[PDB]
Amino acid sequence: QANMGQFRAALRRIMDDDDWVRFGGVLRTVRVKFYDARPPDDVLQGLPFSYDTNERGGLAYATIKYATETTIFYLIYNVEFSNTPDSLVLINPTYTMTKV
Amino acid sequence: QRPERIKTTPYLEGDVLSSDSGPLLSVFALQEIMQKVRQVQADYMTATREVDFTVPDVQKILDDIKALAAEQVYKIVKVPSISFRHIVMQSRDRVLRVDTYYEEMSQVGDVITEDEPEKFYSTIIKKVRFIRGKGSFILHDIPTRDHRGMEVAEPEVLGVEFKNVLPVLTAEHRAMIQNALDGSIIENGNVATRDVDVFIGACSEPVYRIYNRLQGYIEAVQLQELRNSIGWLERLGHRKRITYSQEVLTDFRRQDTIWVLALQLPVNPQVVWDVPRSSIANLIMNIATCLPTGEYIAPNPRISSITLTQRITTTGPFAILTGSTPTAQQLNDVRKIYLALMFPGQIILDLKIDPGERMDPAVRMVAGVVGHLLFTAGGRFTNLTQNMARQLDIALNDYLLYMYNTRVQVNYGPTGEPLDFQIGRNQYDCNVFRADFATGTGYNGWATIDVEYREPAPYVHAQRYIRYCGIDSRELINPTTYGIGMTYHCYNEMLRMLVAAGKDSEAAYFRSMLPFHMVRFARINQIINEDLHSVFSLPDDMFNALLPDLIAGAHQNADPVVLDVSWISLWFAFNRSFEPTHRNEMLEVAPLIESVYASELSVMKVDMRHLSLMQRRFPDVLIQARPSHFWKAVLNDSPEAVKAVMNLSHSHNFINIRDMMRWVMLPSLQPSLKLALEEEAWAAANDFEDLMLTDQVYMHRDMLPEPRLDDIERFRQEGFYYTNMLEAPPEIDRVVQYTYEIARLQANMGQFRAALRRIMDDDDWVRFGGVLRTVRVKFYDARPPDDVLQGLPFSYDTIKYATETTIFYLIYNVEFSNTPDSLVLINPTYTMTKVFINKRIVERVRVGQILAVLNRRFVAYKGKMRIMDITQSLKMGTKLAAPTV
Repeated sequence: QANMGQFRAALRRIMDDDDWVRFGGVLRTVRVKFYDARPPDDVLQGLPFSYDTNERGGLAYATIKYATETTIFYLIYNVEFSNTPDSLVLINPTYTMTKV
Repeated sequence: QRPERIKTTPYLEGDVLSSDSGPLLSVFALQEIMQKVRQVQADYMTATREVDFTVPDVQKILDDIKALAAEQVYKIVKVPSISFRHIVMQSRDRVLRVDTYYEEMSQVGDVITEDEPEKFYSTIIKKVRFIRGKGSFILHDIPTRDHRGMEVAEPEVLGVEFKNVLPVLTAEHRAMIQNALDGSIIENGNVATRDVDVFIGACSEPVYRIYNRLQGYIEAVQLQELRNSIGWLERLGHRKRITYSQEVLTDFRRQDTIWVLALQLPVNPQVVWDVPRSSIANLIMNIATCLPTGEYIAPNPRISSITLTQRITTTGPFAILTGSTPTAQQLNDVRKIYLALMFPGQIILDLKIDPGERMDPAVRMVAGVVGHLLFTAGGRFTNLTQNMARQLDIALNDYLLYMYNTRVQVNYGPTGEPLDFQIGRNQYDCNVFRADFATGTGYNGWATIDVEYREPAPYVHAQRYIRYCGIDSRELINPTTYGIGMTYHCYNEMLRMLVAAGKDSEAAYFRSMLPFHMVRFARINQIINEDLHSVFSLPDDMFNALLPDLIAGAHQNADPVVLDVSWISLWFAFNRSFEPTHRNEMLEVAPLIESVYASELSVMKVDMRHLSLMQRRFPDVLIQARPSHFWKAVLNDSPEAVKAVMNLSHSHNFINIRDMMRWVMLPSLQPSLKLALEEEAWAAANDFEDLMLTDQVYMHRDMLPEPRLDDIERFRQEGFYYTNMLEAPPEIDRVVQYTYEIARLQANMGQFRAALRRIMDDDDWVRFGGVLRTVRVKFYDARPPDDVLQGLPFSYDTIKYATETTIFYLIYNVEFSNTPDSLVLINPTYTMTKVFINKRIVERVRVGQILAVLNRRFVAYKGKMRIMDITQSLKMGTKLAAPTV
């Protein structure tokens, strides 16, 4: 798909159809984390792969890797008496892209 | 990281004795070859021609071959060269149109003479190369202009020069020329997304052929050919087990890039192996380009002796030999032995004899045993000559019959040959250890399959697999038997015979050392099968024919190289193992070198093949010719690195004309862009009127015209001129044909001039056909010297039949102060020589036909385009995103 230049489009189409993707079949080291506030974007939006392209001597090259680690996190919701009934609702959702 | 080198037990751990590599060994082998011939010709009286047997620098030669692949045979220009120019006379409406191509063509090369065929061949070669060079160009970013809503081309790109004509023309003619110039349009110029510029211009036919061929080659050779070459490179890399990076090559192409690929990487091996007397050079190149670097490893000391207590230790049978150290000469002999082992059939060994050497007698007797286990002596190939096999058999005979312990029973046979006896109480028969090259008994090939065939190889001419001692390289990863089960037939029989002869300590030593020996031969098998695979490998049929030709004593086109070693070098080589550590530095760039060499060889062969027909096409020019003449003429105009590669073993001093002619008629060739352009140039050059050479030279008596100047202006408007160019050949009923032989016979008998005079008084013609002649063109605005008007087609040395002839055009200029009969003389001025060319080199045209030469279609790339050369990208270690099948 990178040879035909359709890897990103195929992944976007699969994500928009509400499907699931599994990259390979290698064992992955698992980490466990605990949070009480919104996690950093590395944990939430981090993709399990890397895709780079380079142009050298009139020819185009591509490199693809799969991540060897994954993490499991637990998010604790803390509220105060000053919060409003709509204090947590956003106009657009916040996306997370990993399930174990 | 290689699993073959992982060691789990200390058995295969040894000290590092020395190290060696490929670039060292190639020079070493060349020096050892040349020193032998030097010494042999020094010792005995020899009658031969002088040859200096020097050794060249292989590394610089390889570097020059690499640099040869970066040179281009095309160039990029903005405008084409001018093909037509004009000469303005006193007339206001008539000019002379001159095709320049013939004008620069007549000045290229030397003057043709019968007495020097080599210079004739050189002149033809220079003319053909000039034709090829003149036409290999690409147009890019031409200048244009807007005109009444469309695009037109500038007058400077049209390829014709006419600016000197404009001032003399009238207003109507100037307007007509301007309109005709403005009519030169750019094809579909109002399209914004255009990619090329198309227009009509002027060019000569031989140049236009090359231009079209280059344009077509650029159009056709693209992505798919690159994919095929990279796929073959991947197959070779899988054969050689290289490591790949993670990035891969994608088929994406930018829409402003034009690729140029001038070499196709799969090489025909027949081109390389058809070069006469080139086996040694191919062997040297294989060593220099493919052999890895590594170390020499000694066996573990614990194998020979064991200690039970502090003061109690077992003694070894070869303590004096295992304690010795080699000298420089003995190390060189060990290197020779390993070189012979790594190239089966191509290098064989013999015995060196030095009367000044003093050594213990036991060394030869031990080497007798060692040589049987170390070498293969028949069946399919051999590592050694029949004489050395005989000497080893005699040494083994002497070793077995020397009983320093209690004696054993010996029963001799009737025949007096060595090893003709039974030994021991079980009466072991020692006749099986005498050499027999037909069956291979007594050596490593005894009852063993040495050569195997498997799935097809990346190089189509070398399919064999070598399996010394019957062990596979896979046995180091996935064994077949236990640790005590590793054995083969010859070693087992040798152990049995050693036991039967009463030599138990030696048998125990060899039984301990057997796994080390088999692992060494597994490493050698891997090196041969993986690292050394190249186009410089010997073809299968020659390899198969090596041994029967040696047995029968027949002539060999691939005669093996013979090297001489000493006795103790065999023992030193038995106690070592070569373990590669790094791969050759030139492994990834070798196929490009091979392709460049093959393409240059093909170009040379094509040139020589085209020159070889000249004598049959013109016998009277090349009476004193030889094939060696065009051979030397072609090699005088070839790259130096290719000649250096061909002349590694000084074969250029010893090939005869039969070898030259048999090479010329071989059909194998290697395609390339340079070959295509050269063949197109030769196709253009098949017509010899395009080389400004002809044999349509006539004599006839004519006088220079003397016109009447009754009206100065009316005469000026004519554009009067005179020339010796003929419009048509003269009638056959008035031409007397002469040949070189008849003319020279009549000249020796002293009656040629009378015959010519008699013919001339009859107003007839004489043709001096049969020999090609050099032709020059000159222009004159005044009365020329008597050298050219009275230039005869021959000269007196005996005569010379050929002599360069001048085609002259004489333009008549008159002034207003000229009397109406001023040019009339009392006696005529004669001219004799006329030429027919059948080309329109010079033509008188009206000013309305100035732009009638615009009849060639040119395709030019726009300034946004980029032209890149991708030939350097052909390297072994790259991977495709979508592999080719």
